[PDB]
This record gives sequence, C-alpha cells and structure tokens, in this order.
Amino acid sequence: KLGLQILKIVMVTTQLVRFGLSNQLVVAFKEDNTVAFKHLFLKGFSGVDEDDYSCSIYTQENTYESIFFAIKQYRHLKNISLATLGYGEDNRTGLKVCKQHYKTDSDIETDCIHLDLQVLTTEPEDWAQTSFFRLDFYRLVQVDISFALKGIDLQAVHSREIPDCYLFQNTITFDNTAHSGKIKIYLNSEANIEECLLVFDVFVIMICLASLILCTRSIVLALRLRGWYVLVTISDLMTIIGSILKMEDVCSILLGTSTLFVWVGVIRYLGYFQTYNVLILTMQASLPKVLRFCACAGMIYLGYTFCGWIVLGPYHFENLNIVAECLFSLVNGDDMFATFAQIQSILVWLFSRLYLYSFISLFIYMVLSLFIALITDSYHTIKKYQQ
Amino acid sequence: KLGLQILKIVMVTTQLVRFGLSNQLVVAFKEDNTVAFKHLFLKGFSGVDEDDYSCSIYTQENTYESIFFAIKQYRHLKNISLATLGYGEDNRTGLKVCKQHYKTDSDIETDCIHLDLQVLTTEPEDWAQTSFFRLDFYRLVQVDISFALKGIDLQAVHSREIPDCYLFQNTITFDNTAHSGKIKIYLNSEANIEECLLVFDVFVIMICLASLILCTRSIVLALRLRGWYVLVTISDLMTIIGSILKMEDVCSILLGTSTLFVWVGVIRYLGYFQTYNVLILTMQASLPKVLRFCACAGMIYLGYTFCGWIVLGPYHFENLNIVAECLFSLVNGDDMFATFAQIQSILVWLFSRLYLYSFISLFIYMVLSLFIALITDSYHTIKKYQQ
Amino acid sequence: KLGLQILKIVMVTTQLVRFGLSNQLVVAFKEDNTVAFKHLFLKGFSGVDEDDYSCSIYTQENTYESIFFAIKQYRHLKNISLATLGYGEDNRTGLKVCKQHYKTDSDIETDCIHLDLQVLTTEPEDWAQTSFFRLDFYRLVQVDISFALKGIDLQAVHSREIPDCYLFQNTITFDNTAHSGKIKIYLNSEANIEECLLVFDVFVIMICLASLILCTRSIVLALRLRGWYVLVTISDLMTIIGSILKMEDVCSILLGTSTLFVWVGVIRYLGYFQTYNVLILTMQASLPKVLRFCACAGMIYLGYTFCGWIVLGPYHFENLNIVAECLFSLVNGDDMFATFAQIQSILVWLFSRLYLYSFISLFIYMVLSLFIALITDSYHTIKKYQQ
Amino acid sequence: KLGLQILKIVMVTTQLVRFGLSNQLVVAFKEDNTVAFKHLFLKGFSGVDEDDYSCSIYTQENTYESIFFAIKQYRHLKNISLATLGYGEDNRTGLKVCKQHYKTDSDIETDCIHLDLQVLTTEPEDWAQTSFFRLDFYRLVQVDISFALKGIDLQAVHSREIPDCYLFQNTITFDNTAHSGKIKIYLNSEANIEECLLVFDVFVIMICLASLILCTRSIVLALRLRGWYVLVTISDLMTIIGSILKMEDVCSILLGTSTLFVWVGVIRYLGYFQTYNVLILTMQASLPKVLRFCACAGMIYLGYTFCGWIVLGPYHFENLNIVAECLFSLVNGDDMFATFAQIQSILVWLFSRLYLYSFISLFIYMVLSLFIALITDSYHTIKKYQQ
Repeated sequence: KLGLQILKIVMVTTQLVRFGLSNQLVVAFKEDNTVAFKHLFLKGFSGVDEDDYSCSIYTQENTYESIFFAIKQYRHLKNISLATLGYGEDNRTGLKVCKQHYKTDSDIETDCIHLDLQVLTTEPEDWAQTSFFRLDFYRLVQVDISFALKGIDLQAVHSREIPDCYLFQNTITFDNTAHSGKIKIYLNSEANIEECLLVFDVFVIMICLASLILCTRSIVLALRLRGWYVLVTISDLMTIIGSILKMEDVCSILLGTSTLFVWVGVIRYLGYFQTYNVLILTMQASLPKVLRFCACAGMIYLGYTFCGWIVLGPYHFENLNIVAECLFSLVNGDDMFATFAQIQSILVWLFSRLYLYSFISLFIYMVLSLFIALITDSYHTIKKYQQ
Repeated sequence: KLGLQILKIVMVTTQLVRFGLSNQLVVAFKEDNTVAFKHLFLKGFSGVDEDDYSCSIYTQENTYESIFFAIKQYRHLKNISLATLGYGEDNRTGLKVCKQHYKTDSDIETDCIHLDLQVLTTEPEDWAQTSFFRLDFYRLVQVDISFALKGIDLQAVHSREIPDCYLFQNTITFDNTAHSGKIKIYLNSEANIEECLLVFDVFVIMICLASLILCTRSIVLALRLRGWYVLVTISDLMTIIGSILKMEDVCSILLGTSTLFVWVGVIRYLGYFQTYNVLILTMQASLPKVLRFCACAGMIYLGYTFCGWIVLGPYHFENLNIVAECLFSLVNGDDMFATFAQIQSILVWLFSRLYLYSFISLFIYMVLSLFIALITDSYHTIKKYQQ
Repeated sequence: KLGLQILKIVMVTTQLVRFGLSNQLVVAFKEDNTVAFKHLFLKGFSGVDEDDYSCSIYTQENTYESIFFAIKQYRHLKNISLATLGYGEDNRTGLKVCKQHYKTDSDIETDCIHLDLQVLTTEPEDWAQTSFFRLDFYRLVQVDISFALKGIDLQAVHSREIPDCYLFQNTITFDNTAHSGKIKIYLNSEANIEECLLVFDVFVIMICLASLILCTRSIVLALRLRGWYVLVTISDLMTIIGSILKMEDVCSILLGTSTLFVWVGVIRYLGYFQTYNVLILTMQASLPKVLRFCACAGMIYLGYTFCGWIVLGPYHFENLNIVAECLFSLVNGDDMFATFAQIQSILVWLFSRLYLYSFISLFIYMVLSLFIALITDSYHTIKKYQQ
Repeated sequence: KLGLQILKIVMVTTQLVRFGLSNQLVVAFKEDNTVAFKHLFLKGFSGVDEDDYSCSIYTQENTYESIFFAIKQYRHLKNISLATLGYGEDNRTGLKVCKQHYKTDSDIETDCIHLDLQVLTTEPEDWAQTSFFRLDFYRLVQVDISFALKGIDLQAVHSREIPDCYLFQNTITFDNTAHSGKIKIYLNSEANIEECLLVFDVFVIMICLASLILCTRSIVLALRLRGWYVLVTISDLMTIIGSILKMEDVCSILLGTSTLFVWVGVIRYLGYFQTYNVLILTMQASLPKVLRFCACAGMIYLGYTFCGWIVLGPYHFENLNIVAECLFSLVNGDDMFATFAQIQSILVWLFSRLYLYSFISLFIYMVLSLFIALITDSYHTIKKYQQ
C-alpha cells in the first residue's frame, strides 16, 4: 500500500489543481463582468471597490442622476460597453423599474413600470418626464432597476474550443430602508449558461474505492486482532463524494478538506523516521489538555466578546462574528493600534482602555505561556519515555 | 443550584443580546443622520470620514464658500435632503450665526445674528451682503452656525409599531483658535425624542435576587464553617443595577461586565473535570507573581513612555495615552514599521533608532520570556503537587 | 589567518556597498523614467502606482481617449516632457500601432500600421479618421503602441564624469484578452546604453583565492588527521564568481549570499568566548529535530494551502504562492484581520471561519510551543554537558 | 533618603510634563504654519501629506503653473491666507527667484532675479513674459523661490499673556537633479522670534545636587567598606544638564533619558518585596548571556540585511537603515505580507521567497525559543538559589 497511496496523493492533488484553476477562470470572468457592470451602470463609481454597497447617495439630486444615468447607460450599452454584451430577456427586452413606497402609514405597496427599448430609443425624454419618476423622499422605500444582458465568453475561444454563452440578470437597487438620509446602491448580478475528461475523475474514483476497500480490510484486521486509517477512509469518502458533485461550491469544500487530510496522512508516513515519531507523539499526547484549556479560554473569550460588543459596539463592532474576529486579531498581534485609534465619552473611554489592556495582557501572557507550559511538559515526558 | 445558575447564564445572555441589538439600531440611526448631515452642510465633504473635524480650510475663500454653503443648504433642505427632515426650533425657526473675535487685544466678544427662514426665503439674497459676513481673519476666533432639525424615524414603522420622533440640534463651527492659518470645521449634532417587555427584565431581577440570597447563604455557611461565589454575587449586583438603569451608557458597561463574569463562572463550572482544574489552579497559583512582574515592567514602561513622549513627541505622539497605546502595540508586534517610517534631525534620529531597538528587544525578550518562565515553573510545581 | 580573514570581511563588505549603491543609482534612473513615462503616455494616470497594469478602462470611449492621448503626447513629447528625451528608432522614427483581432472565429490576425512623425505633424489630424482607428469591441484582442525614445543621463554629469546615453523602447498595450468588459493598460519599457576601478575587484579576487588555497590546506590537514571552513570556501567561490560577473542580476545574488556567509563566519569567530560557544552548540545540536518538525509542519501547511486555495480562492487567493504567503503571514500575526474582513455564502463562510480558527490555533500553539520545547530541551542538555 | 528621592521622582516628572507640553504647543504652531504654507504656495497640494517632497511634477507645463502659482499666491497673500501673516525681509520685501542650469556641459551657474512687491502689483503681469521665465528643461538644474513672512501668534494671547512674534523664511524649490523627467517640490520653512517660572527649575537643580552629594556619600561609604546608585547619579547629571540647557532638542533627550532612569530606580525600590527581587535578580543574572546571543544574532542579522539590500534593493529597500527597520519589523510579525506583496524576475523572485522564509523561520524559531530557553534556565537556577 505504498504506490496505491502515493498515487492517491498525486492524483487527488492534480485533480484539485485542475478543478481549482477551472473555477478560478470561471469566477474571474464572473467578477470581471460584475465590476464592469458597476463601472457602467453606477454613477461616479470610482473604481475603489467600496463595500457590498458600491456607493451611497446622501442628497436628493444624485438619486435622480443615478437613476437616469443607469437608464441612459442601458440605452447606450452598445456604444458604452466593450465586452460582447447584448440585450436579453418578463420574456421581453428593456428595463423594468419597480419602486416601493409607503401608502401616503403601514402598507408598502409597489409601482412597477416596464420600459421597452423602443420607448427608450425613440429619444425624446418622454419616460423621463412621467410622474413615475417623481419621488417622495418622505416615504420612498426603494427603487429597483432590473434588466437582462447576455454575454459571450471569448477567452474560451482564445486558445481552446469554441462554445460558451451566458446570461446576466442585473438588479440595481436604491436601498432606502433605514430612512436616515442615505440611499445605498447595489448591483446584484447573476449568471447562467445557455446555448446560442471524466477519465481522470473516474480514475480517482477507482483509486479511492480500492483504497477504501483495502483500508476496511485493515480495519477489520485490527478489529479481529483486538487512528490514521480512519482519516484515510475519510479522505476516500470526501474525494468520492466530491467527484460525484463534480460529475453531476460544496464540491470545492469536499476536495479541499480531502487534500488537507491527504497531506496529514503524508505527515503520518513521515513517522517512520523517529524524530517525526517524537513530534507526532508530542501532538497526540498533548492534544486533550490543549482542548480543555482552549475550552476554558474560549469561555473567557466569549465573556470578553459579549462585553466588548455591548459596550464598544457603538464606538468601533456590529455583529458578534466581527467582534470575535477583531479580538482574535488583537490576541495575535495585528489590528492592535487600530482599536486604540477608533476610540475617543470619558468613562466609557477609560473602560475601553483597561478592557483592552486587561484582555491583551491576560490572554497573551497567561494563555500563550500556559500553552507553552503544556507542550514543554508533554515533550519532556515523552523524552523521559524514550529514555 | 445547577438550573438556577445556568438559567442566569442563558437569561442574562439573552437580555444582553436584545439590549445591545436595540442600542445598535438606535445608534445606527444616530450616526446615519450625522453622516448625512456632514454630507449636506459641509462643503466638499468627500465621504472619507476624516477626523473629529470633518475637514479643514487653509484659505480665506473656502471659509466664505463653506459658510454660504451651509446657509444655502439649510435653506434648500427640503429639496436637498432625502430623510424626512423638517425645520424645528430660541423658540423660533431658522439659523443663528454667532461669531467670535478679538476686540480690535484681550477680550473675545461675540456678535450673534439670527436668521429667520422668511429672511432666507426672499428671492434676492440680501443677508449675504451685510457687514456681519465681513470677516477679519487677523482677529477672528470662531464662527458658529446652529439650527434645529426634526426627523421622523420610519425604520420603526418598517415591520414594527409606529410612534417615534426626534429633534436634532446641529452646531457647525469654524474653529480658528490656534491662529495658524487653519480653520477646522465640526458638526456637533444632538438628538432627543419628543412627540408628534419589562417581564424579561423583572424576571432577570428575580433570578439574580434569588441567586444573591442563596449565595449569601453559602457565604454565611462558609463563614460559620471557617472566591468564585464572590464573583457570582458581583454578577448579581451588576445585573440588578443594570436592570435598574435599563428600567428608568452606564447600563451597557454594567451588563457587559456582568456577562463577562457570568462566562468566567462558567469557566469555574468547567472545573469538575480535572484538566480544567489543573489550568485554573495554574492561573490562581501564578497570578500574584505575574502581577508583581507586570508592576515592575509597567514602571519601566512608564519610563519609556515619558521618554518617547518628551522626545519623539514632535516627530510622530501627542498625549501620553497615545504614546502608551502605540508602545503597547509595538510590544505586541503591530504598528512596528509605521514608527520607523514616521521618523526621518540626525542625533535625534539616532536616539529614536536605539530607543526603539532597546525598547523592543528588552521588553519582548526579557519580559515575554520571563512571563513564560513564571507560568512554566508554576505549572510544573502543580504537576508535582498532583504527583 | 586573522588579518587575512578580517580583510575579507571588510573588503567584501566595501565591495558590496559600492556595487549596491551603483545599481541603486542606475535602477533609480530606470524607474524614474518609467514612472515619468506612465505619467505622460497614460491618460488619467493618477500617480497612485496601481499595479503591473497602471490603470484599466471599463468603457468604449476611454479606450479611444487613451489611444489618441498616447499618440498626441508622443507628438508633443518635446513640449510635454521635462527630461532630455528625443525621438529614436524599424530603423525609422515615429509610432507603430499594431492591433490584433479575431477573423470576423478562430484566427487572431493582426493589422499593424506605422506612423511617421511627419504624418503626425501635419496640420490636419487626418490619421485620426482612418478606418484603422475603428475598433470592433466584439472582436478586439489587443492594441499595442510602440515607439523609441533616447534619453541622456545628466546625473552622471552632475558631480562626476561626462559620458552616458540611453535608448528606451516603450510598448503601450491595451490588453483585452479576458473579453470581459475590461481593457488593462501596460507600459513595458526597456533601456540599453549606446554612444552619442578594477583594482578593488581584482584585489578581492586575490584575497579570496589566497583564502581559498589556505582553507584547502586546512581541509587536507583535517583529512590527513582524520564545517565552518566549508562555508569559508563557499564564500570564496561566491565572491570570485560574483567578481567575474561584475567584470564582464545574478552577481547581486552571489555577492549578497557571500556577504551573508561572511557575517555568519564572523558569528563563528565570536565563538572563542564560551557564551557564544553555548549558543552556537545549541543551534547546531537542535537543528535536525527542528528540520524534521519543520518538514511535518510544512506538510500540514501544504494541506491548508491547497484547501484554502480551492475553497477561499474565489473569496479573497489566486495562485498557490499567494496563498502560501498569506498563510505564512497569518501564522506570524500580520494580515490577520484583513482575511476576516475580505470574507462575507453562508456555509462557505462558516467553513472559512473554522478554517481560520483551526489553522491559527493549531499552528501557533502546537507548533510555536513545540519549537520552544525543542530548543529548551537542547539547551538544558548542553547545560548538563557543560556541568 | 525616602522623601528626598520620591520628591525627585515627582518634581522631575512634573518638569518633564510641563516642558514637553510647552514644546508640544510651540511645534504644533510650527507645523500648522508649514502645512498652511504648503496648502497656499504649492499648486494642487491635496492635503495628503505625501512625503518630504510635498508633490512632484511630471510634465513641463505644471512646472510653469506651479511657479506662477507660487508667485501669484505670494502676491495675494493678504487675501488668500487666514493667519495673521504679513510680508517681511536681502533687507527688502518681495520674492527672490534663483534658478540653476548647466552652461549650455560642466558648470552649474545660477541666475537669480529679485522681485519686489511693487513689481508684482503692477497692472500688467509683465514679469511673466521676461526671458528669465523661459526654461530649458534639457539643462535646468533647479528653480528656487524664497521669501520672508512674519506671523503673530495669538494662541499665546488666547487665555495667557500677550507678547509673541515670528518670522518665517520659506524656500520653495523645484528639485530637478536626477534629470529623469521628474521635478520634486519642497517647502523648506524656518521660524525664529523677534519683537514687534525658574523657581521650579532651580528647585529641581537643588534637589538633584543634594541627591548627587548624598549618593556620592553612599558611593564613598561603599568604597571604604569594600549598581543602582550609579544610575541615580546618572539621573542627577542628566536632570542638571537638562536644566542648564532649559535655562539658557538636546535638553529633551536629556530629560527623557533622566525620567526613564528615574522610573527604573522606582523599579529598584519595588525590590523590597521579594517577588520583585526575584524578577530583578532574574534580569540581572540573565543579562550577559542575552547580550552575547543578541550579538551573534545581530551578526547574522547584518548578513541578512546586506544580502537583502544588495538583492531586494531594486525590488522594494534603499538605505541600510530602511532594510534593518523592515527586517526588524518582519521578525516581530508586522510588515510581513507587505514584503511578499511588493515582489513579483523569476530566479530573483525565487531567491526572495526562500530568503524571506529562511529568515523568518531561522530568526523567529531558533532565536525567540533560544531567548526563552536562556530566561527559563536563569529563573530556575534562581528558584533553586532561593530553595
């Protein structure tokens, strides 16, 4: 089981490199088109990829300029853009502007008016003078602009075989829900194909099935006689199910974890040399005390995250995941001075100061030193075991 | 006291999550309106949230453009803004421009002229040519523009019950006190409501009172027989007083510290397993030597902060809190290269260099290694105690 | 062999300082001219040195403006620039615009039209209305603008001797290969000279040859009797071959590694004091166990890099090298919060979260503490050896 | 010597806080005026405080616009600025434009034409068409604009006593020495006063003289009987000489180091408690082995800095101080990913990668772990000494 397992290492590594490079190319085309949509249909989109909202409006005239800008850029799409884009399909072409507003109270009704491309390319501003583009900013909820663009890929034609098509369904929104003098703008784009070797994969399937059967022979041998082979069977299952989902993302996660446990199994096969045996036994003998200490430090960590979220929430810290990520950065060095910079509030400032000093001092000293003291004890006991 | 205490954990955690999310929403509305005031009333406010001053003027024409801009945006507030804003109340509407200047010497007198909206709403601009808007930049101290805006929240009406109102009291200032060719601009905004379940909280009060009485029964039992229960009583007091201030911020700090000690008490109840007992006894036995070493390192740290403040103050470092935060970042790795970048001054440069090298080398090596050597000694003595 | 070896230290250090300062000056001139080409020939080049592409176009009108801008700036080069630049040589002056496009399919033919400077300096801009500057953005591959500029250096004339000349061969490209609505712009510049003491280096050659012969006498003495002298002979070879390539970059790498091993040999000659002997024996006795543990941690590290590349590739991570660099930063603390910021995708987000926490916790704790436990064991065994 | 020494602590701390705050205010006025000069006299100075050069010109028209801009802003200084500035004194008012250029070769002659303010305030701009403002960018070396501005401080009049004046001597330069198509712009400003309690300091002098005499009594007592008192006498000398230079910066460095050793002496007086005695004896017993190991690691560090400077110099790294600061950041975690980002060059790229990995791995592991192993050994030997 030397060549059959090294062949697993090499074949699953090649499968993951080819598959990851394929999805790299495809998602590069996806985000290239959505950035090249944000530069066309959003007014004043600077190129600084700002946030999940691409920009935000603070006045009641840039709203009209952005709406009329999106409609005029959609009308002159053929001149303006420089991809291979063209109008698609409500089973019709042209825009569809839905706006939402309160009933003069409680109900959010919507008024959605469709705009065909013959209405736009007649070219008097007749749609621009209708009452539908009169907006009551006292009671506007949102304005959504939606349309459908098809785009041929030609990087596939570049140095490879011909056929590929796409279809984009864009939705430009004007999110005014926190009625607080700020409209955010989104561009939610989709993409899905239409018209206009499995040998390596089944090969990896056969390799992982044979390794699974032979490792279960080893498992039942160890059962009748009486866990790295558990991880080898796990890697078998993850590669086979990842190959099923690759055949008919989740499959990316399956192949990624499978190759991670593949290289951990290589770290097992380094253990024939006895120095790697010393290191592996150090990790195996020290792991549960580390898990218990990580659990206790995690409970103290939760106490600090709830305290920092319900105090320094307004002064930084919005979600608990953001607070947990920032405090895990603060323990590990980075983002340290930025937290002291974002805090000005006199008593709350003093609380923030001794909070951060107590947190950093306590966790770094009495947690990193304790994790060193666990591993040093385990390593010297294993040195005494080999003496 | 298992269910009564785990009910405290979960119940005070739910109280803090609900209360923190409520204040998150309210302060999100507050800062959304003050950013949407800075974008309306400050000329050339780029959206880069620059400092506590939002921008700064370096000439004597952008001053006039910013003042006249603030007045004209206040006049066209109904067209310009896109919240639900409206003019409020000097018991009157309209602006109130107070400017301060030296007596041709010693006295800073002020000249404050009020501007009603009927004066602005005249078709000719006649306020712009009074002598009050002639400024002597030899002797101008500050110019303050103040007004009052009311704004209905409608995110409360969004998917919840209706009633909410506000009243903002803005104060645009032109701070020229360091008479040094630089006017800073502020927008100091306020907010306070006007017109146009306590079951969970009293439930937490009852839980914490019952736990307080029963833990005092445990305290007097330990007294008559002869400190985690001290922290449990502390958590009782902090949740009860936080519930009082929530009933009739400080209450945020009370609830945050209370939940922090709540999860520390959970870390106590992890101690029934003996590995957590080993870790907790390691921390308890090693804490006072760590405190004495932190005190001595803090005195050396104060020596370095006073030296770096009175030397590298001009070349970076303004307040002692800023110097202490930057040096606490420098010990923990972050902001390391930025301090070497901000320093050019030949002998003072050499002093800065060996200052930073001596500081980082001395504290990181002979303090982090000493904190490891304390904890390793304590952990091996406790291992010998359990052997 | 005291003076002959310290003379090697100081002499090769002086050689490297002089040679590195010479190449510093020359490459400073090179990048100064290529930045001053990007500011002249690229439209809207902000001065923010953006990427290997200097800027990118997202519309089909800034393409025409950038092409016509590059041609007009080349025509007015004598007025526009402020170096000593002049037109050079296709064996002719003037531009040469080659554009590439698909055959209406499969073939990428090219159409390359040359533009002499007398054609540019006509009173009408009649080249701007030829059909060659009609572009089909459905099928355009790239547009390349190329020309040749000569430029005299005068910093050489500044405070030194006279003669120096250059010749630049610029190539402005409009890279539209990912046919995805985005043209990137490059400026690929070249430089090569034309017309218009070796005593120190041969001295280093003689020093290193004498030290090489005498250290081989020491080697054959140790052979007939039965490895720092190996590193001294290595430093001899690297300085001699670096002096050969300096006589007739690679020579930069040779001299850099040679001086690195020069100062490592100085660290050897610190070993006459016995404290440095303790430290050097600690490193020598602890090195192979460190190498085996680094190998095992490197295999686990490869598992994490393949997993993070094939999962968090779309959400960050393009090449495997970039993933390895970012994870080596994450272990050492830097770029910690930036990885949590660039991730939003719900299940993939959860996977990213426990991926990063498991990675940081496992490697920092059970690798840094294990490396400390190796060195502490080796140092105490060497302390027992000296007791 | 308890009260006499604690009085030294408190009085020298108050002296340093008052003196540092005084110089903070004065240098705040200095840099406020030089930023408010860069915003007036430099064209397009964005407010991004870019470098020691405030901006840089890449064309031959922004040169003329910046020169003519500086002259016109100097002419309209009274309208443009908003400090209390006024024209000062060549013993005359007005500008003095010196330009330097090559002799058609070798000699850099200069042509310096003075401009009185009456020449500027003529009804035509007849100075703008003299031949002196014709520039040969083939052979221009630099253009320098110089003038003298006086400015009254009024922050001194704000809430304090009256008298203060200043005089600024600005020098706007157009540095074209690397004749490489890039003019840098400087604004070198000066400042010096003209016309228009020592009780605390002599008190600290008396305290430090009395402590110096009494500590020399302790020194001669220890001499006749047979070093913290050495540091106390050092602090005496540094405070006295700093008070001399404060009476009649260097004095900032003297007072900063004196207060640093003051708080180190406080760390000595913490040693009456025996835990601080343990920590202080740990540092004192472990210091020389740490110094020898720091020396050996510094020699290896010099090897890496010379190698990285003569290789990665062109691809990052200009001065050896910059390389040493960046590598000291790389050891301490910070600036880690930025060094991998700034490197693209295939073999040199591979050299950069294994350079950085070998550097970080070798120094962090086999230096930080060795520094921990020194301190742990010293601390356990001192624990055995107290057992």
